[PDB]
Amino acid sequence: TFRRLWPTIAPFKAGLIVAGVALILNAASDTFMLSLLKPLLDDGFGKTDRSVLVWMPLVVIGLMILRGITSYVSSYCISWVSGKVVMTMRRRLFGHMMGMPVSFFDKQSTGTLLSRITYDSEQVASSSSGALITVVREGASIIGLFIMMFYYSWQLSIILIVLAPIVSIAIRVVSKRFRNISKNMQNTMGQVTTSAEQMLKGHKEVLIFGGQEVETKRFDKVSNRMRLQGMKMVSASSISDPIIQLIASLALAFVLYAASFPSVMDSLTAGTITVVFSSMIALMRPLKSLTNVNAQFQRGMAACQTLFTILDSEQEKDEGKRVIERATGDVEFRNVTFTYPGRDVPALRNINLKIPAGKTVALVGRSGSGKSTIASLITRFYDIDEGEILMDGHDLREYTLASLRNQVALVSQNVHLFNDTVANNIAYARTEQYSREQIEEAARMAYAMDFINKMDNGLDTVIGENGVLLSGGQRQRIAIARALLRDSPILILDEATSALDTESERAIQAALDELQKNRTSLVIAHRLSTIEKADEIVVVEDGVIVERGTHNDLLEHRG
Amino acid sequence: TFRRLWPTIAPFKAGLIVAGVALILNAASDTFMLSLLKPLLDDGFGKTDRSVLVWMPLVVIGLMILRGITSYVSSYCISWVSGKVVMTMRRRLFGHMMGMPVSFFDKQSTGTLLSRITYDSEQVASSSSGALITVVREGASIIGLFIMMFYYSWQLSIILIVLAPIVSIAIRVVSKRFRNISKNMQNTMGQVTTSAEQMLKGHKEVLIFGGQEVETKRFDKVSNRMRLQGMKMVSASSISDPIIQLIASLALAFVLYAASFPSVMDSLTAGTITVVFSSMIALMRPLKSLTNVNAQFQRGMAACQTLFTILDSEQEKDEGKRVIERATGDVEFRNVTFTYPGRDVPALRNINLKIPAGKTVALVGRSGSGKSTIASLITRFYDIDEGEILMDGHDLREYTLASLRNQVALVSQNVHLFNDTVANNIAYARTEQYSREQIEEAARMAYAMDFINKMDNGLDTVIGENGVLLSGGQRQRIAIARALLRDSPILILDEATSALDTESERAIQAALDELQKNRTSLVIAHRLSTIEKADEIVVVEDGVIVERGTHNDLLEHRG
Repeated sequence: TFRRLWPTIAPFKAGLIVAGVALILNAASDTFMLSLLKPLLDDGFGKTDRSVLVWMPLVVIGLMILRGITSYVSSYCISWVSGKVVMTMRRRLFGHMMGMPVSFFDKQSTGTLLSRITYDSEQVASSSSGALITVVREGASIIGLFIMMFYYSWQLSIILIVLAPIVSIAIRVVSKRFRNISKNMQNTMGQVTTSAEQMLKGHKEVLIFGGQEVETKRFDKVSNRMRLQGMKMVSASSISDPIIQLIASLALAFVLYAASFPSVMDSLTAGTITVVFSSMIALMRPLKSLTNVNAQFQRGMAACQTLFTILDSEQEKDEGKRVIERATGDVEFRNVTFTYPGRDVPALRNINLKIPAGKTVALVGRSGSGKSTIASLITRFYDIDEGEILMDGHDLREYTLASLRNQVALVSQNVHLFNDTVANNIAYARTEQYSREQIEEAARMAYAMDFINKMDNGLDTVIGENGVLLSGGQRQRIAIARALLRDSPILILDEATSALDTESERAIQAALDELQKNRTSLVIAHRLSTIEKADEIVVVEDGVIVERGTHNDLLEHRG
Repeated sequence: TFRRLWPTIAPFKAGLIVAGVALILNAASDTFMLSLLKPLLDDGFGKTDRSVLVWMPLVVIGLMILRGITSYVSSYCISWVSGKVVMTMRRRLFGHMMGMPVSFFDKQSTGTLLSRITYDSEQVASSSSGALITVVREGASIIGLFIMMFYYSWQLSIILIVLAPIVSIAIRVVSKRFRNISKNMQNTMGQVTTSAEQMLKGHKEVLIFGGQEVETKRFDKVSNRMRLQGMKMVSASSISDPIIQLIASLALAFVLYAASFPSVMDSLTAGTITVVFSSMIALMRPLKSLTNVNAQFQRGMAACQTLFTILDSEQEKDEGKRVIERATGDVEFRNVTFTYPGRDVPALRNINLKIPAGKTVALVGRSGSGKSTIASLITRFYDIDEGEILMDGHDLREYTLASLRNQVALVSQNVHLFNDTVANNIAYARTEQYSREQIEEAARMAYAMDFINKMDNGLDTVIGENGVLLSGGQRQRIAIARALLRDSPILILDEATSALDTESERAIQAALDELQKNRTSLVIAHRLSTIEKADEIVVVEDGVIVERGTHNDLLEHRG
């Protein structure tokens, strides 16, 4: 559809104006070097022996150099525009693809968003610039060749002028029919594609009931209608072209029949008719692509709408005003009722959970009904429907988002590490605020000094590209060292650690002893020792607090 | 890298030797339709004549009819070899790909499995058949046009054949340099795509930190590098074209200077010189492709080499011959030593564990070591390293794989449903052995009658993905109904989720109680009522049996 896109190319228009003087030159050079077909035959190899046959070959050489150099300039400057738009679109999306809440990143898409940064944004300028190369370097060949016709042989050019709309709407209708057939058949191809994934995700339960022979018997019928539909796909694709040339041949027939009548004879020399009937052979490529511009200018921008919607899809709400510096004060929950987006069950009911300042609450129960969510409302990953989450006597909504998240530090075995150095992975963000010395002492206080110094460079190894690929407990330890460097006043540990820890449980426990000597800890917990050590165990499941009592009374219910 | 695919393509030779004569004809028809230029510019508009102008258009149609319907035949009858060789690869793979053990599916190759059936296989005949299209058509166009030039003008055709290798090797070397550049540029683009994926995947941690201006800056830098390497992509791609046309223009000047170098030359009429030159403007299309045949045919079979490897990978071993009808006898684990495939850390220690006849033994402890693992070896998913597993006085190596897994019916929350109808979903691979009345009895006995009837078509409805869709508890119901349909003596059952139940758990426990009144059961325990309703308990965690005693002594450990 007609669109805007233009502010994103406006400062990069000096490369597009050069694409208005380097692609017209391309058609001008493949036309003028088709205009040399009349001196070469009429005068060169006809009337005269030579002395125009020696002027011409240098002029061809020069004419192709003119094509080639300006073809390179065209394909370079159009690509410069397409690169400083693809770059400008990827960056603007990525700046908008980090302000959106966690709601959109889960559920809605997992890997599509790399398609909408790598593939879909590549196709914005790979099929809209291809629709601007075509509309000039083959959209000017039409004008140049028609000017050739009018200049050389005007009298038969009128009939081909009447002819072009006819050939044009013929291309349009056959292309429309082919597009219709392919568009109907591709979805049915996709269904039989999903059949294989059904049979291949479930190697278990296809193998546990001995259904291999039956599944092959059915996949026979699936492959058959996979291939019989691609048959009609390729047949419809390859029946258009022959029809296209057939109609174009029907022209070379009409103009040739017109060339039989005496009226036109005596007005065409040896070179003129050749320039003409060569120009026609040439007209069949540009036209074929000029009427297909709306098949690329549309499809490219039709795909571009997907990334133009996420660009305007609303970010995560930031109406906060107060920049909390440090919140060692009490954490409180007040009638906190919340539902996950795209669901219906109220995950949390009316809940009150007064955390003491510096004491750790243990959240027992693996049913996962309001368990994992309870920290998410603190981090504001998912927002709050009803209630009030008091931090230092104000709701989280009042505080600024950045300051809020600065206070809390999510520490879990499944902490995702980055492509940087280990030292800056620890001191990620505010790299000027924290020196290397403080990072090293934090690694000491985390019992993580070993895992950093064990490596070759030690201080600044690459952690990204599986330089060490630290294990789950080790990533837990690097996350602790992150927290100790940050001194995050409120901690939330998921504590998904369930694998055996060869004194990395001792490391973890001494670590959280440091983390919870001061600073709060709303810890989802599995390790029963720390749970018993928790000062106020609060098992919370089924949307409500099951109990607010320590392990002296946790044996009630599951225990 | 030479063929081999010939056995799989051989019986569909009728389409190949029809496409071969429907492409040599296609080349010869163009060739003959340029040859026709000489009558039109030597006999028609040279010496005055109209008789050679009335039949001309007619022999341009019929020649164009010949191209058109010959191109259609070639594109169809070559798609009939490229259809029955992409299909014959998919069937043979998927019939072999259900043979390889579940070890290969999990964490060795999981998401690429669909690609090597859908994507890769199509590129084994979409670019190796392109060789046959562009080594017969455009490979015979060269021969036809050279024959034309010999028939018309030997004097410059000899030097044309002298230069043809020069243009050809020039194209080869320039394309080689382009390919070499593009390989490294592709590598860089992929690496930076992974860098972006790192940022996006960790959005939870990339929010809980302070502020995303640092990561926006890094993304700006690496997007700049993407664009700066796309610059080199396009530059290498667009130096090739102008270089090829420039060299060919060197010949479009060498022969033209030879046309004036001796007094012998210039004896070529307007028709002959037009036929020759035009023939040359033409040769510049087939050559560009004949020199790049190995660029596609070796980018063809090379992918088919991967498909040949996955075709020739070792399917799961079956050597036993005892076709057990029913595992009534007790089953024993005896000092089983085994580790997960792809990994070398041992998972199972020497364990002596017997299943009593018609009774159940449960597994406790969420360490994940030897509970989901030990559930697999009874079904012979991963074979033992050492330590015989005994069923009814025999061993796993002794039994037939199909008969061995016939016994074990697996019930789990993560059970996957085939996209067939429910009547064959329950009785899958057993359609002839069961009557429909039996599945209605099985549905009401399993208490799945509610889920069956609540659907619109109900008894005969569709159930899988791309169907009516179901929830996890209903998946447990369809699985217990699956098991209840006759043979399930050695029950392996998940019971690992403990999802909330709206009296569903009463139905699950009652149905599995009916199924366990006879028939043995190994249950991973999450619901402790079944632990209480257990003949024996063997808490398995930290890689070994910890206590093979009932719930009277289980509370000594975690509980």
